[PDB]
Amino acid sequence: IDPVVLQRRDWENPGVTQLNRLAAHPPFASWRNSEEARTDRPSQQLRSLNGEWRFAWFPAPEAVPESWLECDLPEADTVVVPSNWQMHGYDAPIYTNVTYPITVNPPFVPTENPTGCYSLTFNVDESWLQEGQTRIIFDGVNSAFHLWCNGRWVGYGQDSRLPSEFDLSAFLRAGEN
Amino acid sequence: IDPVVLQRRDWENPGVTQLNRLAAHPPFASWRNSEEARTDRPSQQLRSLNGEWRFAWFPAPEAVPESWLECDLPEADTVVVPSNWQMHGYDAPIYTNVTYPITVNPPFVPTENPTGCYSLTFNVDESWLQEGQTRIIFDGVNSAFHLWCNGRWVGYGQDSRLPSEFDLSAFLRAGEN
Ligand SMILES: [Mg+2]
Ligand SMILES: [Mg+2]
Repeated sequence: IDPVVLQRRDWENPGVTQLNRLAAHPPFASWRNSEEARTDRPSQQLRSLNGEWRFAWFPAPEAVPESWLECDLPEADTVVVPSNWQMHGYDAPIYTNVTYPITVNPPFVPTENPTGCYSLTFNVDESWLQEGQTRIIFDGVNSAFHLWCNGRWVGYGQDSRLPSEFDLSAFLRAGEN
Repeated sequence: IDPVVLQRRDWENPGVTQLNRLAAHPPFASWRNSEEARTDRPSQQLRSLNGEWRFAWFPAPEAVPESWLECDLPEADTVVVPSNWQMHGYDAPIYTNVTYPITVNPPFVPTENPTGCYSLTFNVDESWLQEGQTRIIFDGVNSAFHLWCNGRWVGYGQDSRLPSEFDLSAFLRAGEN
């Protein structure tokens, strides 16, 4: 995968902690019924994309083949999301206390940078696209990520412990995405 | 010019105020003689690049031809630097008090964005490149700029009223640059 994304190396620049990320806010559900809001019941406007996803491990972002942007890699596995890929055995989890698990050379990280390629094919109803705004919410991604929707680059996010949100309204189509 | 530079539009993103810019610091001259430092005499290690530069005006960054990176544009004039290009008559200076001179739509600016293409051919001695670090210092560039050296992209800067500095050690060659 290329070109601006690999050349710009946003994950080695503390001046770039996000690209195209929406403003942070308190928890939303966008109820269209007041009584459902009052009683804190599920909202039709808030969908979980949790469940079975496609996943492939790579030793570095340079190793990621371009075709992955367009379609599923045959060598990928089907895995549960949310998950830490170390818990599925793709590489080792590391326990260190104080000493960084990487060479201390800010803002640089090792060239061998384990890379998790997650993908999902899913439906979007036309009602969601005729009007209004459809965003995706990643509550936790460790430690940084680039996002594509239907082959098009959407954005980038950092901070493993807060939600990253991106407007997908111009990226989605009715049916399979 | 292209591809990552025009695609990223760093001049319409308050999250990117510089790329590859060096840390700010008090005025340096790197004297190699202490008596010279004491008397505040000129330093052979601090060279002015003020004087005659080549300049061309464009209505937008998109209209800048790729060739300008590699070689001088025949249509470019020879102008004095430092200068404001309005004072040379290339476009009009604007006096507004409170109301912004552009449509208030942060972080966006008009697609018609007057662009000043400056170039300089200059000598660097081998003594400068065999040892140590050679930086360029721009004390004031209004309002934002990309920098190339011998065709290769160096970095980007904002804030019109403070110096932007860049390491050219790896971009320069002995003789003409
Ligand atoms: Mg970064
Ligand atoms: Mg900017």
